Amino acid sequence: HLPQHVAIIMDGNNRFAKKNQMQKGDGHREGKNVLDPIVEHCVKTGVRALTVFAFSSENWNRPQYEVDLLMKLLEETIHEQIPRMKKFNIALRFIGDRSRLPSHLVALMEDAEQQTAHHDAMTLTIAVSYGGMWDIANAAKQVAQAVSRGEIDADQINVDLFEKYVSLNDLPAVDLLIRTGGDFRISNFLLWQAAYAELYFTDTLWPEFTVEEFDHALNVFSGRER
Amino acid sequence: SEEYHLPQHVAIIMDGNNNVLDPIVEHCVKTGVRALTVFAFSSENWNRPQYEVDLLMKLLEETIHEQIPRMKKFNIALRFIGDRSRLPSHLVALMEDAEQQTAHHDAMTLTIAVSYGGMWDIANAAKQVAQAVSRGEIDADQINVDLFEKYVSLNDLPAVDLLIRTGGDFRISNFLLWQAAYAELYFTDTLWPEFTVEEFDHALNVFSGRERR
Ligand SMILES: Cc1cc(C)c(C#N)[nH]1
Ligand SMILES: [Ca+2]
Repeated sequence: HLPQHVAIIMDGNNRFAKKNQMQKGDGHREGKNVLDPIVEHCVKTGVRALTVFAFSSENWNRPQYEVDLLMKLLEETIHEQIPRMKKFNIALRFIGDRSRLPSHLVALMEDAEQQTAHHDAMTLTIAVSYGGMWDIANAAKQVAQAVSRGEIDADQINVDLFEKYVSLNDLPAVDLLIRTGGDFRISNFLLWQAAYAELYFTDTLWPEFTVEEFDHALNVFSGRER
Repeated sequence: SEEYHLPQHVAIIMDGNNNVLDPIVEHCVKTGVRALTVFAFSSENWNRPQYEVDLLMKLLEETIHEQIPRMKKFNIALRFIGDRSRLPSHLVALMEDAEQQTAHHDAMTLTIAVSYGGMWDIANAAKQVAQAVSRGEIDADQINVDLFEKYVSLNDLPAVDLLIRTGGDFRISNFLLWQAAYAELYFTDTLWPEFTVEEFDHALNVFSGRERR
């Protein structure tokens, strides 16, 4: 059995830049291109959802030049992906705190989501200015606003009600979470959504990650591979 | 790597079962680990047959009674997290006695997660925040990570910085989702009944960087 929803923490970009004696942020540039063969593998295999950790709540405290580079790379990625989403019938979504993002980038994100919302072969979600803690607290805020409008009785808040307010609630739960780069950490990613996820950790750095290893991780989840 | 700092708060998923804890608790006190949180009984464990649930309730009662004299001798604080509404009345009264007799103890904090789930914990926090909004204590617009985190269990203790999972599975099982958001993860094939203080110490040293995986 194939995982219904795969999530990826794409770590090891800066380490790849130092190892291959590359320029500043070249690992992020090489890293952005690794996603296309994996997205195509997902749609051809039948994976219904893929969620990638592109920019965390914590990444806002990285050196400002890295933040600027990541915003430019996200803008470039969205433009490049829109025709690919249309070609492969993939719905493109974004999760995260949009208040912290550049206004023009939010406009581009809105366009991409709107133009691909009717696509149904797979859902590709890019987590931008995202953190599991932010997501959970935002869901708590929306539940409390509903209490304030008199729509919900606070005494009736439970797991089943709360789950409707967390990001990607209309998608299946994350059943496989991959982390490249060699670190054994969830790093504030999909905390709620990945509550029961199987985990796949690898020393392979993100710009070196292949479809063969991604497929191996899928087969480790199924039981096809050891 | 000149300074080797041990984790301030260790959490353990005690898997592989289908007394080990006592020397691990003593090792935390010896090495300066401030808190140890262990996953005893999950939300998911209520879905097991009634005779199994009854046996688990007996084991929990036995364990609490046996631990109270140790908590007093070593001056350790004993706490419990999880949904108490589902538990028997005499067990809840026992949990209350143990936590009240030891609440002021400062050597370390031992927390036992009973009828616990990370999702339950988070939704419980959302409920209390919403109740504060309904009573006019706060406006819903003030709800952010900084306010919300106060309502998540164990927020007065350091964040979980090391999470050990015995039993060989590489998976998340609805245990300290919020609290272990940045924790280093230690996975081992060792089954919980066979887990040693030597291996527990190895995990502490993998965290500090004194030893490698
Ligand atoms: C945050 C987190 C990591 C793991 C392995 C768990 C559990 N259960 N929670
Ligand atoms: Ca208001």
